[PDB]
Amino acid sequence: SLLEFGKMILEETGKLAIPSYSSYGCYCGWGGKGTPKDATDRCCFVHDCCYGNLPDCNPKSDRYKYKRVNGAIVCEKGTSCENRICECDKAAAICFRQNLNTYSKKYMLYPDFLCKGELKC
Ligand SMILES: O=c1ccc2ccccc2o1
Repeated sequence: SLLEFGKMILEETGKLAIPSYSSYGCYCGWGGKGTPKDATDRCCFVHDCCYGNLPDCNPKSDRYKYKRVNGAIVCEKGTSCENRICECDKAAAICFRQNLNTYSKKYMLYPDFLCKGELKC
């Protein structure tokens, strides 16, 4: 759920999901359309696509458990949906950590109309 995901984000990046990643670019927070604005926005695009592969699951509210072995995020086994949502989130968190050096504040509260172009998953 958005509860575990936000906790991963904070531990990885040191930033708070809201509002650091809830209104960033074209895909972080609104789901959305357009061409990802940067690496971090690409993390969100892929994350959205990951959730998109789980039609019969509920990522926002289904809670899962995860632990950290040597700092590494480890998804604990739960239901099938829980295992897969965790992996989707785990990947986004790492992706965010990997692109921290490039995170830009000019993309916060990005206006919707500036999100143009297309990109399928
Ligand atoms: O798209 C979202 C995702 C999570 C969330 C949590 C609190 C308030 C607003 C939110 O919007």
